[PDB]
Amino acid sequence: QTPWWRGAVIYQIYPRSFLDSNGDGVGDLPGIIAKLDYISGLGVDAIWISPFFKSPMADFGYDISDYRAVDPLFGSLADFDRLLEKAHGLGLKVMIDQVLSHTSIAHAWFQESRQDRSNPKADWYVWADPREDGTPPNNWLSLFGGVAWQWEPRREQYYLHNFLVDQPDLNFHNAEVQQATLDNVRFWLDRGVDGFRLDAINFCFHDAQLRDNPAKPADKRVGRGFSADNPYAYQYHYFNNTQPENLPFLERLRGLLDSYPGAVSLGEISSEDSLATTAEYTAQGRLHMGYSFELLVQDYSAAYIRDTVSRLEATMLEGWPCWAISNHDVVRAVTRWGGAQATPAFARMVVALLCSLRGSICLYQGEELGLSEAEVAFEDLQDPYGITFWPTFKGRDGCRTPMPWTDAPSAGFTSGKPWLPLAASHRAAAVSVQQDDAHSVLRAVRAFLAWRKEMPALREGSIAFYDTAEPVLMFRREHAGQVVLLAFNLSADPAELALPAGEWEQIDVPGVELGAMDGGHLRLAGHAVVAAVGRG
Repeated sequence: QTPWWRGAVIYQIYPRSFLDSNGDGVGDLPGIIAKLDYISGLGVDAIWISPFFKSPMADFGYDISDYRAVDPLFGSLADFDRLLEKAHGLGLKVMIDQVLSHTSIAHAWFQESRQDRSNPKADWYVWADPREDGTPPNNWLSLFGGVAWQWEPRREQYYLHNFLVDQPDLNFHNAEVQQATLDNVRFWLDRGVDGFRLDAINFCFHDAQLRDNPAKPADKRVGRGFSADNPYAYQYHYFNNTQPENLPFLERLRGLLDSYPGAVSLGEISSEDSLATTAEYTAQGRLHMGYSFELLVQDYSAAYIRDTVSRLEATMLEGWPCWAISNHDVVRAVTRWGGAQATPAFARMVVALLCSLRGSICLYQGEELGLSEAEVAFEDLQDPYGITFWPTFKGRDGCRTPMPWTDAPSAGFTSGKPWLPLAASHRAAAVSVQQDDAHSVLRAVRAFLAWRKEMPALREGSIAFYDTAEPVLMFRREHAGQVVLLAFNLSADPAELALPAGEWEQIDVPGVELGAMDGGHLRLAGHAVVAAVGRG
């Protein structure tokens, strides 16, 4: 039969900001354990927990100092084991982040490597002599600001960091690094985890020749996790990441995962051509799925969504797609796509729109509540990315403010002072509030997900788009003789178009505004959805 992850809805938890269970203002693993009943009650198929491993928190967990340990800020390894058991009991699968491409500077491996050029781990990180004039070896810049090379006086060499100075890149050309990486993944597989979200998976290998990246003209610059005005955008990223040698390494990773039937891999993939790289990385015998930033950016239109999903479908044959519209790195889609005054109708519509595309789905904590982006004041800024680029890019704190459980000042998230302040917008839309109003976003999302559970064409079916003029996105999902037409109004204004050829019958789609089809014409209010079945 078809794997559990094919079409699954994955709930991304950002642990720092989900539920604080001991009053220090920072979410923790016992808070997740306490809300596993709520998450299961959403109707999602799995959770993905962002990093909770031992970390100085310079990149809030993505700088890992011990790959096999839980940071005391979040709890203990025993806490994680209990979380696994409880989630499996409710029928949830549990995926965790794996950050394979770089470590914290505080990692024992880097503390050893950096000491001299001769120690047993000297070649485990990406070390390079200065140029003859003392400067970094090439023109690579960090995504998070400044050059990608940091001086180490103990070696009279630079080390590479694509991300923060505190995140030195591992040298995957080294066989011992590849083996140690696989062994760490095996450790978590041996605790029973169901899979892994693979952070920055195309960054594992760099070009050993250290070739300069070519310049990219201003009219070609396109941001994916970075602004087109970030200096990083001024280069074609051909040599600092996405190297051919990563392909046999993925095949090693997959071989390991094959030894644990049911374990799944989901790569985070952002490259010069993210869709093409996703297709290559999910070819047979490599990663099971990948997601990219293509639906995580400003572009929002029927033309854009149709063209993006169509190009991936044409490019990716053997892989299974995975789509997301919000996560811990981007402005929440409700605000990013809906604007400053996005209505709850828009929130419910965009979640149904996401879950009606072909592929597995990542749902970020709070999308089920329809939450808006927070406004983080300068004095509250935590994310180094935002501190570096303030004020033209304000960083990622706006989507990392705490989950609103109740409408109290602390929103039930913490008994102390939260590490980031609650958006005021959020406590008016808290879980405890939406849990009562039967017209809330939360109840509509649960209804849509339970409705989707009974529609195999939405979960496994193929997809085919109609060439519609703006603002309607219309397509077919098809599985097992069943065919399902869906039409979404992406605008807040009413719209009308001719129903496509064939014999179609309207079925009600819970949770979203209902548009009407009469004879051969469809007319949808703002952010309305028509779902029909093909009777013929």
